Amino acid sequence: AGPGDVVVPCHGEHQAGIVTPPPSFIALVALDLASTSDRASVERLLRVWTVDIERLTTGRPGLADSEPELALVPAALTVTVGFGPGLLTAAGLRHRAPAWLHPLPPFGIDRLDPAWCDGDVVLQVCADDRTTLAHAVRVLTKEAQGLASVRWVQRGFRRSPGISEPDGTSMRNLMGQVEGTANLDPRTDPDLLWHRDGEPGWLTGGTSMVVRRIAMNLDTWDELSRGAREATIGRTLRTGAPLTGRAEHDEPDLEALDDHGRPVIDLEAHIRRARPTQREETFLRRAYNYDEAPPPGRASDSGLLFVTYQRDVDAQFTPVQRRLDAADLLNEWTFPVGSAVFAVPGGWSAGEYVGQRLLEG
Amino acid sequence: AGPGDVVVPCHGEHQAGIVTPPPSFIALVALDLASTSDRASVERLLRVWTVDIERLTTGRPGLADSEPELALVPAALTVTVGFGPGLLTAAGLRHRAPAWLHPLPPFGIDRLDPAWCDGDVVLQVCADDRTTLAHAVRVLTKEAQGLASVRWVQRGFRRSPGISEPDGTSMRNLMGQVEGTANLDPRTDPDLLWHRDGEPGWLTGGTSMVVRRIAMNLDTWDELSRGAREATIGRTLRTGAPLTGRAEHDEPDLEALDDHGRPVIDLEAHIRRARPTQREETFLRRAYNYDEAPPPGRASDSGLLFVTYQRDVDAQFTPVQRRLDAADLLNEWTFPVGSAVFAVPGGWSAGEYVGQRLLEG
Ligand code: HEM
Ligand code: HEM
Repeated sequence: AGPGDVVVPCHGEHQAGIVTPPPSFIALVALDLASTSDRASVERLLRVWTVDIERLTTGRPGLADSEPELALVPAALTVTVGFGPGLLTAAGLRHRAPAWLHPLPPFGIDRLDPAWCDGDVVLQVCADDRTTLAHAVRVLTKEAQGLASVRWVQRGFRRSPGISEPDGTSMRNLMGQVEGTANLDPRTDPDLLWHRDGEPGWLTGGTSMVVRRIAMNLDTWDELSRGAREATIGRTLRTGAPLTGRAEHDEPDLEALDDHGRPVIDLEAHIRRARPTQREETFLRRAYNYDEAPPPGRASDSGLLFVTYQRDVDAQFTPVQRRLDAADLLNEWTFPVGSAVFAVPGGWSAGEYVGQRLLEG
Repeated sequence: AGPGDVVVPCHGEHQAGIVTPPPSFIALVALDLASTSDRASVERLLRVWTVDIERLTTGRPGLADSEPELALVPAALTVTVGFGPGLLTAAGLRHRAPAWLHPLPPFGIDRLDPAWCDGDVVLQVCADDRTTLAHAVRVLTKEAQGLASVRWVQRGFRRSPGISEPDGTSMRNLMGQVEGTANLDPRTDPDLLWHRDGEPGWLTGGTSMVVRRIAMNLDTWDELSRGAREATIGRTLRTGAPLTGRAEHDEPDLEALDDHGRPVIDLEAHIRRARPTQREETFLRRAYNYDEAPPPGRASDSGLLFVTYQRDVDAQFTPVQRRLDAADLLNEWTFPVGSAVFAVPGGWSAGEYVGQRLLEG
């Protein structure tokens, strides 16, 4: 009857937690395989995780679960499994690596901290309840004991269940902006998200995942007028409308000039520079806010858990990231501190296990 | 109407966020005053914070608030202000310090990390939404820039709004236990929470606040059977009933023996050792779960944000803490890593400011 009772099916053509409507909370858990790891280790790990995913997501305790009462409220729990290149190396499956399974190239804007970078495998754990999420993470982490150890955990949030943004907007970030308006529609453009026919065959129903941890300099952001902040993005903070429109969902008019013949939306405005240049230069953004205990001598450690899904990182994401590196006003108040690329297996049915089509050989 | 629309009044005989039903999220922000601080600094700080509290809690932007749209959803926001000894020192008011305003005495069980200890002032910021909380914390922190800097921030959680525990229980902690059953009732025993007539006069309507950051060794806790975990506390994990009863709210029978003449609830069981020995040896527990990104070698960094409120720390809390130090089975799987004591001013009305009765002189 309430948001705690919601079960999201973990079985299908695709893994859940990608086109699944984003719930309130996320923990991205990157793990590194043990030095002893081989194909058999990786297989066992994926198989024990499959059991725990099928149980936890239906509000049943996991296999390595000593706190069953912490499992009984599923709260729309999803776990999405992604493989880093090191997993394929350790399994002896380099020959099955897609061309795009590698770190993003370096960019001038990068301030990458290796402790927020890479990972042999990732669990994107999402739920509408923080206790449910804490439990799921504890169970999945324990299950991997001796097979993989935690490399990093990035925690993020949106509004709570039953709490919609001011004026029913998509998501508010900690810069105070509306985020998610002009996203990839996987109902119209499924071929730009989902791997179908191509090589390698094990990625059928699967995708690629990018995680950029992008810090917001809120201290310098505070030095900008409202007008300068809106010019930076090309959309208003109140409604989330383009500078040229009245409502959130109005099409930005990138041809529109002011009385002096200057573009209304700046030549270096985020949404101009980030816009698709070709059909394929788009991706499913599925971002979350992060807000940490601040470091010595600062008020805040806030930013964006920028998670994107696309068929091919190199063809779809990287050309956009490369265009923003070259020019984007937003780069003056944001900086990437973490980068990770993962291959996401397709879904599975009762009796299968996640990544099975890969570990066949 | 939804949980986002809820306004908790910040005006009354007492500060809100103490007897206010606990909402989903908490951030305790400890700040340290600058060395150059004086009575005028402290007064200004409390006055600018009073404005921000009155605004943010009613879903209006703060004074130093450049992200107003992040303020529009109050989500039951409360801010509770506590003063550490250093605030009274800095204001030239040591002579107004109650006898109990000092760090707790040291205990054998203490593993206190100075970075989680003390603070000249604390903001307990509570809300049913994490974006609302992140915003409030950002506004209050910015407002103190040049008067006080952040010392630590402890973040915690319960279940999300509209999400109740399995079988309508009080709160589940990350040991999987029911927490909050045998708490101080301030409706029956208000004199054990609230300072009324006594010296010092400025604490009328006020209280004392203890924050213990208590780490859970979940790795060693996992080595215990269900029976051993229940024996440790003296209550069952499923229902939260005493070992001697059937339901959560049954009175524990501490005289009850098994067929072998052993006490049914262990002599060193948490709820036996923690029970009041005298009427005054009780306090309002208002605890939250903490779950951090784990340190390099470990699966989890989980524990309890143990926040308590009482008229007098020395008379009420410390004798209980001292009895648990002497013997408690739970001490084998928990350890305190942070300790802070604060004096909590009484409430205020439209046109007053928090702590005004102190800064009079
Ligand atoms: C802190 C970092 C960032 C912030 C605060 C941010 C914020 C925003 C905002 C406010 C919008 C407009 C609303 C929307 O359509 O979602 C937007 C759009 C977009 N952003 Fe970002 N963004 C950030 C980083 C990135 C990065 C690194 C990329 C890299 C590819 C990216 C790609 C996009 C794209 C493609 C759009 C849609 C543009 C359109 O077609 O109108 N963003 N972002
Ligand atoms: C991680 C640390 C701790 C855990 C997991 C924990 C857990 C619990 C649990 C499960 C209960 C039984 C349910 C209830 O009545 O609340 C309880 C009761 C209690 N705890 Fe703790 N506790 C911890 C630390 C402390 C500390 C440091 C104190 C310090 C004074 C304390 C004081 C109490 C009191 C007074 C009760 C009620 C006892 C009664 O009258 O039946 N606890 N705690």
